[PDB]
Amino acid sequence: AAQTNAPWGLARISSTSPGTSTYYYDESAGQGSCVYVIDTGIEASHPEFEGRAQMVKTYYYSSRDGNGHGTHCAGTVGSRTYGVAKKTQLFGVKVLDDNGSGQYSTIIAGMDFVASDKNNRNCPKGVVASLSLGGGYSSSVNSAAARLQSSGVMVAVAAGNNNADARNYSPASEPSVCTVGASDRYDRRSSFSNYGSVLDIFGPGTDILSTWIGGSTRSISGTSMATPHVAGLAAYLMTLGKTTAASACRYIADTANKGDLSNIPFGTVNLLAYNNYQA
Ligand SMILES: [Ca+2]
Ligand SMILES: [Ca+2]
Repeated sequence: AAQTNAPWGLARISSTSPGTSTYYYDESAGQGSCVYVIDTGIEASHPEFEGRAQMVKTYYYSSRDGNGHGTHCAGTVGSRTYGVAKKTQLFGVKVLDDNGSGQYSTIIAGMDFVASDKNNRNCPKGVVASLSLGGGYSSSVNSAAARLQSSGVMVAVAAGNNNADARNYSPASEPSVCTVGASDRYDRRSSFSNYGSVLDIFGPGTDILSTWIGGSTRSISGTSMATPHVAGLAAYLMTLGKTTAASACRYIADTANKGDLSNIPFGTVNLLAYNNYQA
């Protein structure tokens, strides 16, 4: 399949080179996979989700995404137009309030929730969790992300937007999950992207067009935007049977575009998520 005039990030993950416009992807499109978007919620009624999104848990008064961030991330995972895995099932877990903030205890509870809830869902091709959030280092947050990964979920987490070593941020610093840095359309590390040895992979994160609340769309930037590219890619690859939740991060790193990025500090991987699609 080929989506013409795709958002640059989708084109980028299906190209060895920057600057293309078509997103090439296998038509399976993550069908049969599930991605939990642990964030401010998902506006599941957005037409771009095609009924494939649903809220499954909120830690606030409403399950509504009153912010947009979660909806945006979910759209990069799996919306029709803006998504990597256009046929995946999206499950929203609202751990962040409508200002985009959440207490670590709530974020931890949301991860534990996904680890259990997935056992109630039909996800024959596997389960991914996309965590476009983070704060300062917390062993308990890291442990929750590790538990979620151990439970059989492909956990992708944002490296953070501090232009600093992700070692000091969580869940970015949890080694066992897939810690995602951000790149821009010119294959530069995004100016805000964290870096460091704990990063596993980069994905498109600067000027990412996706869904927004109110049935809208907008372009925003962050490692929060790169993370769902990787989560979606994992779902897509898991549906193709190329990898499993436990190995998807390594598989994505092994199959990434290598050395394409600039402004990567020594000791940080120079790996950009790539679907290796061949028509
Ligand atoms: Ca290249
Ligand atoms: Ca890792």
